[PDB]
Amino acid sequence: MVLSEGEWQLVLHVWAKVEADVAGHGQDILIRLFKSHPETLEKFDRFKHLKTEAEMKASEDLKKHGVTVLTALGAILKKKGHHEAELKPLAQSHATKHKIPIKYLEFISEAIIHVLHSRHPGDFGADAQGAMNKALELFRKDIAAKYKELGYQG
Repeated sequence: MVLSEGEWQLVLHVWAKVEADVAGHGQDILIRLFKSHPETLEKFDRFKHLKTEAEMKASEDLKKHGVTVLTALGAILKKKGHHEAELKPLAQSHATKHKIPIKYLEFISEAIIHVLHSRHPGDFGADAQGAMNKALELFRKDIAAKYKELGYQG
């Protein structure tokens, strides 16, 4: 898995758009995730109370967590596939007591692609989508590598 420099620039260009409204993109992404995969809600102590889309839209926890997730992801994306010791740790929040399975990272990757296309169709066409798919694949591989190194089940 490798992105060209041109593909990394597509990823970073749309990420700048994300960064202009991180809370809105984070909300849209988690709502899409939980509507697509309502079974994933059970793994999250801070989200178990949220059943309906209305409840999700009004949740400060969900908005906060969206920002945390995108910020953690963004820091990885901006490394452009390179690995730095300082980013070795696995992000961890009080939202869940569990190590989240890798498959859920596949689920959220689908949601990210959907939401970016929804909000930014002009600048998120097939080329940018392919690039983001590759970047998110590398992201998931990185996380799986961390779980292996630390002894966590993914």
